[PDB]
Amino acid sequence: MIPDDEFIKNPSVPGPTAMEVRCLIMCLAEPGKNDVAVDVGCGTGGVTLELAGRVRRVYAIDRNPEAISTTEMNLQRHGLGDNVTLMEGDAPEALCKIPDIDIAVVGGSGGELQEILRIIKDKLKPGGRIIVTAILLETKFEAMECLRDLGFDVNITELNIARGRALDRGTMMVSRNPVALIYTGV
Amino acid sequence: MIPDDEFIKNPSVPGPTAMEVRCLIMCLAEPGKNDVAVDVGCGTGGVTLELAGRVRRVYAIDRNPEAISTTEMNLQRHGLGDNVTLMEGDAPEALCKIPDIDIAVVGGSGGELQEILRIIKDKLKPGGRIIVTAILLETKFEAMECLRDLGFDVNITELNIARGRALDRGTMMVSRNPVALIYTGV
Amino acid sequence: MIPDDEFIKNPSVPGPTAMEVRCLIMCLAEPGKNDVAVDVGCGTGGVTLELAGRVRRVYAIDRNPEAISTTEMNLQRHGLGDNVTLMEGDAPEALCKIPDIDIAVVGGSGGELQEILRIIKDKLKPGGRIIVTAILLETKFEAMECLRDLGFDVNITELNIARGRALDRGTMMVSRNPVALIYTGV
Amino acid sequence: MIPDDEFIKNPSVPGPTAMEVRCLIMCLAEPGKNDVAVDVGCGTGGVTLELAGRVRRVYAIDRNPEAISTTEMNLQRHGLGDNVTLMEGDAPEALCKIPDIDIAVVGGSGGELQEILRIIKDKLKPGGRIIVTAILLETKFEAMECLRDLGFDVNITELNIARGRALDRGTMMVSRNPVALIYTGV
Repeated sequence: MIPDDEFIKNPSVPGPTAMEVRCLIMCLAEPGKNDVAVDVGCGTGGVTLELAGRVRRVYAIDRNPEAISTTEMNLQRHGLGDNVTLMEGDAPEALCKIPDIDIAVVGGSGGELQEILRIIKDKLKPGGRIIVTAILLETKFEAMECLRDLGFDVNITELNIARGRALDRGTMMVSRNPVALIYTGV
Repeated sequence: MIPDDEFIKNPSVPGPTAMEVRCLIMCLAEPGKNDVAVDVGCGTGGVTLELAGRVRRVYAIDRNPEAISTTEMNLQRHGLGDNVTLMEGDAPEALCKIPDIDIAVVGGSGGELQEILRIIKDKLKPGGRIIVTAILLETKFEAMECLRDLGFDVNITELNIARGRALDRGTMMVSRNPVALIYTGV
Repeated sequence: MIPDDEFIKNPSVPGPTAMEVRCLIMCLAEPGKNDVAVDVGCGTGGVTLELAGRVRRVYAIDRNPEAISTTEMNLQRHGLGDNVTLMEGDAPEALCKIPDIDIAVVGGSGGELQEILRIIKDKLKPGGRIIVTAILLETKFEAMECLRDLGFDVNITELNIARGRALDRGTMMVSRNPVALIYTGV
Repeated sequence: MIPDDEFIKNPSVPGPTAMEVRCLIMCLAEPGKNDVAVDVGCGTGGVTLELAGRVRRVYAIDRNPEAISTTEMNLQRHGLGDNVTLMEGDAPEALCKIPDIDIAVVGGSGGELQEILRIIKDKLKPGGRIIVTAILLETKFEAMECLRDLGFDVNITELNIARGRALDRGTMMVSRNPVALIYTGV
């Protein structure tokens, strides 16, 4: 999989999602070659890149123009993007213009999490999966609550990752901020 | 991916490796359909199962007969194993009888880690990858050291995973023991 | 400090709080010899024992009779308890019958967290401290929210602890479930 | 206890040790008012400050002059230091010039960990305690090994701490790098 260091970064754009998290998102999503996926809040394009090479169509959404731009660049550098529809603008509006989906990954909730999830529920193909990426303590709670209130069986996994950094004196373990994945049953 | 609960367990056999770890091993291994892989210390068969459905040939090794047996069962229950060669007996001896490999995953080091790694280095095809699973503090150190002394560029990632358990009162987070992955460059 | 293994346990009573957590609670509480403290949901008595030997008076509350019982026992085995008032029954009622407090530690929220916190706010002596122990994801959120809505400056710290277990083959790290401490400014 | 933010920091000097770690070091050390303690690799002075206000004498050692300097400053700002002997220079040499000790905390091993521990073993008063702070993977291993080879019963505890950071959108959990504490029996 593409490591964090091989991504094009931008100051106003957060990400990429740590590779270890992207790895788990892919496993929970269970991407099929005929699946249609949406990535709400694509940021640097980490999740978009991985999905792109595994499903039929990927719709990448973000309010931040810089994010659409960075995702666009990372897509090209790795020769993907032919099956990716980039969409700038407000998440709720953009989601209304999209076909039904098999996989929905919601990163930057952008405050409108509850609305985004309701909309996503109305477009979810049977057997579809929703995966919410949470950095804020409130998102972990809000996501769990919404998904349960929309009738899904909800689960949550928190990851704490430490990678070794080679120093002269030795290998020191460097932490990544904890990331929680709230996901609905398959 | 196959979740931990859908595996056939045995008392004298450890595992399965937590799904989140198996997920990362697969990502680091970058399994190609024409790759030959070896799984030293296959245990319950977690890694063997995942590799089986993605590479050309998998050689699963373990000293413990119960492990070969459990791996065998889990393979059957999921309709895999046609491309898996099970091998009971001492790791170093078994490795000498195997073709050259593209991917090597070393779980249960079984004390002979240093020797196993040397042997694996002599059979690694160019561009091959080695991934060592460490539970013991000594294995983390020893693996790092050996691989470096064998001339590889070594990395290490520690994972701390917590999964939510639905209780009546609410969702409590339950921890998994930390697991470290020591891996060589691609 | 008293280690987890030197506590008398009971089936229906959770605890003791991991020593590493009890250690941080004591540090955040800043127990003075003339302070009056309340321990809501005392469980096995871990926090009660530590406070007992450092403040003037400790009021230990729990609905579960077994818990009051276990706390009672652990208090005796360590020769403390002269300055501890045990109180069985519903937390909100019991809190109404107690003097004003300098330190309040709330363990087993027992569903009535919001009410317990309001009450505790009305009895808090100036410069007092509140520390909420959270195991459930909802308690972390609810505590943060209540305390903020009651006008306190709120903080949160999550601890993930692993202790080494000496095995014949080596030292394996064993995890404790994550525990969060939500506390108000001093 | 003194929070991380109330310390004077310096570029070339690492620390302060996270408060949650300092809290546990104090608990493992069990500082008595008549104890003599040594802090090898005092850095910003975190451990030195805490020990200062609890034992009879504290000998703070560090090769880095800037560290001695920073510790000196933090001591003053909190009105401590009357019972602290600062010592610049190479750890092994400095330790030879100190009285026997009750408590020894070794932070910045500075490569000479093995020698430092040997020396410390020869000056440890009966019932004395040694606590080694490890950031590097190699130190965790080396400390465990040395202390065992010097005849102590060794233990290890790894802490992963996350603190909440109030943002407008909510409270995001921010991680601290993992820290291991290797300590000998009391």
